[PDB]
Amino acid sequence: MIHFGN
Amino acid sequence: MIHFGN
Amino acid sequence: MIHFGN
Amino acid sequence: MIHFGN
Amino acid sequence: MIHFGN
Amino acid sequence: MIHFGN
Amino acid sequence: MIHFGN
Amino acid sequence: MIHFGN
Amino acid sequence: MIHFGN
Amino acid sequence: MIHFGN
Repeated sequence: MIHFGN
Repeated sequence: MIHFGN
Repeated sequence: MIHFGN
Repeated sequence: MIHFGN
Repeated sequence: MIHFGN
Repeated sequence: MIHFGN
Repeated sequence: MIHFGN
Repeated sequence: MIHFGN
Repeated sequence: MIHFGN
Repeated sequence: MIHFGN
């Protein structure tokens, strides 16, 4: 998983 | 998963 | 999954 | 996991 | 895990 | 750009 | 850019 | 840039 | 940049 | 930069 934000 | 935002 | 937005 | 944000 | 933020 | 392949 | 492959 | 591969 | 591979 | 590999 690459997660940017909320 | 690549997730940008909410 | 590539997800940009909400 | 790479996580930037909240 | 790489975590930047909260 | 989203690029999968070569 | 999101790039998977070569 | 998110790059997976070569 | 997030880079996995070569 | 986050770099995993060579």
